[PDB]
Amino acid sequence: SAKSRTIGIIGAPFSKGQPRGGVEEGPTVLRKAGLLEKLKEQECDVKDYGDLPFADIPNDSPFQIVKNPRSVGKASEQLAGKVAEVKKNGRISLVLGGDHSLAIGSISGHARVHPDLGVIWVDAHTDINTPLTTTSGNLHGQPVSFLLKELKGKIPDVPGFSWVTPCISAKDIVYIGLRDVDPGEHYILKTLGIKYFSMTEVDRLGIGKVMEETLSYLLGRKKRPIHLSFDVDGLDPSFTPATGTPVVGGLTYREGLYITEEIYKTGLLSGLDIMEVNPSLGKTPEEVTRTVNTAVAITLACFGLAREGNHKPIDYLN
Amino acid sequence: SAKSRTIGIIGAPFSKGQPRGGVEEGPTVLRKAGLLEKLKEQECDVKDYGDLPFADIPNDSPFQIVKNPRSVGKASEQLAGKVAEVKKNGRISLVLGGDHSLAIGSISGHARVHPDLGVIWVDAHTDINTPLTTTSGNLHGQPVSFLLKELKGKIPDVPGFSWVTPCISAKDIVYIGLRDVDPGEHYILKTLGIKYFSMTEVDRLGIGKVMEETLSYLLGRKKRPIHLSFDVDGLDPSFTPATGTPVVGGLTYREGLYITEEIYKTGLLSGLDIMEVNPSLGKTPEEVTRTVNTAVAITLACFGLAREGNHKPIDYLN
Amino acid sequence: SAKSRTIGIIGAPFSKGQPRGGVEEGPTVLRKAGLLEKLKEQECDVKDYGDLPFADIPNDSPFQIVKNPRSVGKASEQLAGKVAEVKKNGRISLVLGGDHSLAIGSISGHARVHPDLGVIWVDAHTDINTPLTTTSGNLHGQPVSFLLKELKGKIPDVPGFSWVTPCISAKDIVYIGLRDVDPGEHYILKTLGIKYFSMTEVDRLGIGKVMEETLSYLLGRKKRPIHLSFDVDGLDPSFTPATGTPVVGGLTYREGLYITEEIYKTGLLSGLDIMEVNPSLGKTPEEVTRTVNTAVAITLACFGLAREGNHKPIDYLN
Ligand SMILES: O=C(O)[C@@]12CCN[C@@H](CN1)[C@H]2CCC[B-](O)(O)O
Ligand SMILES: O=C(O)[C@@]12CCN[C@@H](CN1)[C@H]2CCC[B-](O)(O)O
Ligand SMILES: O=C(O)[C@@]12CCN[C@@H](CN1)[C@H]2CCC[B-](O)(O)O
Ligand SMILES: [Mn+2]
Ligand SMILES: [Mn+2]
Ligand SMILES: [Mn+2]
Ligand SMILES: [Mn+2]
Ligand SMILES: [Mn+2]
Ligand SMILES: [Mn+2]
Repeated sequence: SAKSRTIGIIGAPFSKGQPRGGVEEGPTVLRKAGLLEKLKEQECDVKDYGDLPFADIPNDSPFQIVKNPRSVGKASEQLAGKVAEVKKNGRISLVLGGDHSLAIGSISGHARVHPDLGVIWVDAHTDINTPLTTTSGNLHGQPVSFLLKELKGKIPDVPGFSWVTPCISAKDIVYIGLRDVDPGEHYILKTLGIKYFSMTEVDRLGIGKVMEETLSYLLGRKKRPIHLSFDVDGLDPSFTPATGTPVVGGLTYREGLYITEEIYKTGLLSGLDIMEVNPSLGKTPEEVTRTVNTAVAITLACFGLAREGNHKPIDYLN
Repeated sequence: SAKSRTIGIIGAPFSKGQPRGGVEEGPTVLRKAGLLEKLKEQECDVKDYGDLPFADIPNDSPFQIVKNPRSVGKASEQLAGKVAEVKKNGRISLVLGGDHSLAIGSISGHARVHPDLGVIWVDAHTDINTPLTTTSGNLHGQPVSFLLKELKGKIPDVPGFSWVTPCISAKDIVYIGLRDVDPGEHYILKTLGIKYFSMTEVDRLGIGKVMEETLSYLLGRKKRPIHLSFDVDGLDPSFTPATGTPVVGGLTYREGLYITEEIYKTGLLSGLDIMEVNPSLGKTPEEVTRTVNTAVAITLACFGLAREGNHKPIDYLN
Repeated sequence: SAKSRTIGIIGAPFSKGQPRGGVEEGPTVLRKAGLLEKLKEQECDVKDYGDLPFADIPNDSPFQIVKNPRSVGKASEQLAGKVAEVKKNGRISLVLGGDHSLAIGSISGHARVHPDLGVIWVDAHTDINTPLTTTSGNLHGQPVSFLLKELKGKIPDVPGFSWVTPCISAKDIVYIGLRDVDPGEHYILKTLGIKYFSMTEVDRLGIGKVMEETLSYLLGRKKRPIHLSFDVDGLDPSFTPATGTPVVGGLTYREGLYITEEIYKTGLLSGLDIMEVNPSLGKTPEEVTRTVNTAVAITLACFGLAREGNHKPIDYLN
């Protein structure tokens, strides 16, 4: 199969990056929906690297207000090694989350093989709080801070994060779908000059112009690998309700498919994160199926599935 | 009244073009919503040509996998004669469906009077499967193939389709709202070079630019009659749920109204089809009423109803 | 604090401008939602002037078909005095409605202090029916007619409105979200050449271009105070269902936030109306909460709440 359709599946059943239980069941419900089989039906070379075993760390004391540091740190350390392994074998790493703190591991691991990578962060939130700016102490709203080179010296010695080496610069990340940014996070965003397309920007320009500008900002000089970190809460709760931090007025089902269809077309998708799917937070079983089916569709569009249609290189009329 | 508001209503109670019963009740529920009365209030010259009597054909054996061949062929032959009769009487033919296989008859009948006509196909699907490329065998997903001049020789001698003569070229049809295109259908779409606006194009350009490009492509060279074949499944299941083949991430209620308002504005709407309203496939009676009201509003916008308002040619301030 | 964040809240519990009871509870439920507390958390200087006493006007027989003329007239006259008082204190007037007939008073009072003001009218309706063009006789669909200079000699001597002097020219008002315009209203809108952005224009251009054009049309020649008269029915009934006159295919939550975010950014918002919130017209208790939460979120965006985020002028990393 083609470079853009060669995949390495990594299940990441991890929840300790946030307090709401159930997000660890995210790979399980995505697998049950037949994601792996649906990718194979779409001419993909799928290798399953299995679901990562995250060992329970007893006496995991908090770093100030920051909850479960050793658990989050080790989970990302394990994921970093696994992403790097998948990348070394010439496959697009597909991380099935699990909470977004795992993006520390997913982006770090990918950067060990592809240091020149560009990040497209589709989320309602920036996840750029430092262990000092954070008000919740939930590490799922902190992964970008640990990854940015400009925030070196601003990140204190947090237990379980000694292995982390900042791999991405402020100029190498683009946000799409922002609508709930903390004051500390908004300060970082402005002072570091990070490129972002909040809901205000999406409303102003349209998803067409947003994607045009996103890809031109990262690829303009020359072709480079693309790491798409997709948080399902980036999409509106009418499409993805079964998530931990849902915010109204999000990206539509159509806009989400548009972002992913555009990234596939470049043939540069190198790393992918499908995060914050929480099957225990659906108000009805239909809300759960709706979130999962939306997340499956988002993933299928990243690896070829086009709304205009798809066809094998054969004569259907002969 | 004006040419753009002179209508000839044709009731098409037919379901044998697909296996889901209830789509034949479409004209009855559309009439019960007060469609004819609502049009007359909108300064329209409305003439009811009645509901076409489609006689049940016994021992109608399928051609390979193609279900009910004689029944579909006869229903479209009856509609072809009726549309032509309406068109000769200087009226805009309004076909109330019924499944989309009737479009063979509606377009063939319209083409007998106006051979220079252009087709605007609003649907989630292409309906361009040939009797050989089809996997389901349902003729409602096959009308474009029978009508296209480029597909002559690929269409075998299907019983009851001997009257069918290809009336339109690949260059005379524009699709709007595509999101579920079969591999065989996508092959035909690309190799014939048919102009299309799938949900990806709608998201990229916006419905404003989609309509600007659609009308410029078909009416650019010279003013030609417009045939609008509107499948209710073209619109999102949140607005048209009581339909046979619903597909997520559809055209909004607004976009649907904008397509129809822009077509009215040209003063070239010559043929209209309101297809796939199945009043027995709505989960609740509210879902049934929602589909019918959306279908009614779409039809009203085709014959003058503007969201900015409407006024009679009199002084309201006197 | 900032001029764009200095607020003077005016509770206008008035319903006699329409026949549906409960709209008088609009300032009560908006307060209960924590509007004042939320505004104060957004660095706003908030002064509460309380709910205006609308002393009963019994034996208020109709003027032709026009219902409750003296009650509407006096409620607007009293509101005008209070808006003018709030304006003289150097605060942005925030009128918590109540039905839209109160806009007669809100705009008149604001114009006494700032006669150079421009109006942004966010509604599904024009509310430009004269007491002679109105078919319902409900004064909530007549405020703009009493305010427009060009309609002088066209407004009959309605009891309770002798105090009214037209304060805005046809060229100083912009409509956003129109989809239910009466024939009499459409005649007025087109003959006076009033700038409007009906749902057709919003679909054609996108909310980005709509706001760019709206603000250029009003502030282009010279900078002047902006009066935002926001009817909650301007937004789709999927966001604001607890309202008197709901119309399908409305402005999205995102579009409403975009309009209000763009108005704040000018730093020229001087008058604001949050109208037609009716807590007694919710099909379920959730529909009531949804409307009030949408109305609160719209108001927060008018005074600084940005989706991209907000931060205090302090070093968040130190
Ligand atoms: O915990 C925090 O720092 C929060 C608190 C307020 N709401 C959000 C912004 N900052 C939340 C993060 C959500 C993480 B994620 O994008 O869902 O993965
Ligand atoms: O039967 C077929 O050929 C199908 C099968 C898969 N889903 C659709 C695309 N091709 C269906 C057509 C629906 C017809 B109509 O647009 O609803 O009128
Ligand atoms: O009463 C009238 O004149 C109406 C009648 C038909 N529907 C509307 C347009 N004209 C209604 C006004 C709604 C007022 B308001 O924007 O909700 O404040
Ligand atoms: Mn996230
Ligand atoms: Mn998030
Ligand atoms: Mn169809
Ligand atoms: Mn269809
Ligand atoms: Mn109003
Ligand atoms: Mn209104």
